[PDB]
Amino acid sequence: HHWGYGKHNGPEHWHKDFPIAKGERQSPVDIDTHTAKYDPSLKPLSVSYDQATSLRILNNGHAFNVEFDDSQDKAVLKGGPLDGTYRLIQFHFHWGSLDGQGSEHTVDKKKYAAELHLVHWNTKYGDFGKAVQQPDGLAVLGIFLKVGSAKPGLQKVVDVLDSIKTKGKSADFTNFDPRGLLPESLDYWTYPGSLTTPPLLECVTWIVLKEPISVSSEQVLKFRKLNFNGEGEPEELMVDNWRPAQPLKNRQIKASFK
Ligand SMILES: CCCCNC(=O)c1ccc(S(N)(=O)=O)cc1
Ligand SMILES: [Zn+2]
Repeated sequence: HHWGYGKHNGPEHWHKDFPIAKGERQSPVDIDTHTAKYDPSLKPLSVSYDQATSLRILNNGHAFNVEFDDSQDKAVLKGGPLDGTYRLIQFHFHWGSLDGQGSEHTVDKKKYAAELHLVHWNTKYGDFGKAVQQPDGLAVLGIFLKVGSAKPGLQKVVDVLDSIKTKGKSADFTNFDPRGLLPESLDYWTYPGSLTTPPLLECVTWIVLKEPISVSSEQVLKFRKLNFNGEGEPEELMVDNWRPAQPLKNRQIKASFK
């Protein structure tokens, strides 16, 4: 009863209620590494999460979000292609029904099993709801997950998923340190794009890390046991909650590394 990922309300249908779906700066995209241009003027990213204050985890019927206190300049992203300071508000993942699909961005048409999105908003706009109406309002740090060794820093998220199995369940989720979800390198590609879910607003500077993190098959299985439906309703497993690659059109993807 609204948009989703099924055959009847999935990404190919979104344009009917969100005509920006066919706009000029939609996300995600395929990152063609033979075409992305190294840009030695790009600055190093500064990811400052030491004071991050997580609050809550919520199943919103499309994914689960871990939300942070963003009332002050605690956990912020600066530098790289960005001007000024972007505050962390929430992170979530997109993932597949099988290990060979699930990421939203692709790298040379390669799909990863999942992708983490750490969502931040530009403090010059005062609040998140103002920021999404601006073309430089958000910065989303995207990180690929490949199936491999377990990620210790993810285990606290995987352990709480039982408690938010269905749409509209939430649980207290404090003292969670998002630093534990970062790879070793912060090398990245960057391009101007959009939210990858309705309302698909064209307000995001994408920063996509080159190095994936590794998660175990038991960890990603736990994501796949979540439900899109609410309690009581017919069970629909929360899998394949990814939007496919959208045309790059007149954009250039920049690499921070050569
Ligand atoms: C008004 C916005 C309400 C829907 N909300 C979002 O806040 C949103 C944030 C990040 C993404 S994503 N997947 O591109 O990181 C998509 C959507
Ligand atoms: Zn996302």
